[PDB]
Amino acid sequence: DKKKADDVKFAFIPKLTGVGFFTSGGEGAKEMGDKLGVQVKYDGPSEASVSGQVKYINNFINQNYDALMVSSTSVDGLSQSLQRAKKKGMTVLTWDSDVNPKDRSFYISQGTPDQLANLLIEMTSKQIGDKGKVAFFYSSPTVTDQNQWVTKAKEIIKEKYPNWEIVTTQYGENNAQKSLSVGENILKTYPDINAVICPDATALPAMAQAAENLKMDKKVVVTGFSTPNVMRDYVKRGTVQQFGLWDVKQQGALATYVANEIVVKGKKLKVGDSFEVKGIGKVKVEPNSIQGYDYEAEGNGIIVLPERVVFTKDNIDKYNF
Ligand SMILES: C[C@@]1(O)OC[C@H](O)C1(O)O
Ligand SMILES: [Cl-]
Repeated sequence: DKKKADDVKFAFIPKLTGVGFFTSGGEGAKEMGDKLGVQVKYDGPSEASVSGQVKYINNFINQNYDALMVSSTSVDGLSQSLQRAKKKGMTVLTWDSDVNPKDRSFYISQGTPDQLANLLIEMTSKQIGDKGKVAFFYSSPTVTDQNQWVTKAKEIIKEKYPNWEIVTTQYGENNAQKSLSVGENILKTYPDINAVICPDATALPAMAQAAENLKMDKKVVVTGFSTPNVMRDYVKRGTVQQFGLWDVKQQGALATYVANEIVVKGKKLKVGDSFEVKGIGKVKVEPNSIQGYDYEAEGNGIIVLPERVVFTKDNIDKYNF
């Protein structure tokens, strides 16, 4: 091995704290840290901003952390600080939301844009059919992950659902209050809207709540991505019939596991490599091209979760995160 477990520390950084998705991801990363005998600190800003993330990243670098695992608010905004981390000899991973691939080594991904876009579209089309007015409602027009998925989803919709119109795209800024206001405004301005597609953990519950507040629940289809602990009662009331995610606790755990392989065990992971992690399953390192990127380099790539999850009333109580 390259190191001893007790001498290392890893930083697990969310887009922001105080959102169930991120708390649960952090719990998974920390639990795996405990299982491996390595220290993992979960911390980040309380609002989603590039400058906030840069401040935390700089602090972790300056405290001589061995690895950073970040879900990014930006494609390029973290580049300078992540490059500084790499130069210091730190291992830089992303999870959830990627950065420019040259600025990290591995991205621990919940799925490709095609996988996730097809999920959003299929969950919607099962409920509204091939004709309707739809809106997209998510965090921000610049965040890496959601824009990768939505760009793909819009491409698929234009071709495969020519009788859908995307009437609007709105942003809730990872903020519950803003998201509720925006969601209510969608219903007030487009009272005949058929579905709102919400690939953001804050926008989706806000949209469900907006529908309930305005007595449009069960008239408008609301689907997207969020955590089951946040969505459970909306599903049981029937306001949301189905929505998607993936095991975010295992995602955080996988990030810690990979950091441990690299930093403690001294493994040199390459595209094409594969391994198994108990409680997660078999995973492999894929090229950056699976995300649409044009960059490849030795020891750089994407590790995708084996499965995603579609939650309905039939399985909502099978998941705790
Ligand atoms: C769950 C999600 O869609 O919302 C916040 C996360 O960063 C996410 O994965 O994009
Ligand atoms: Cl619905």
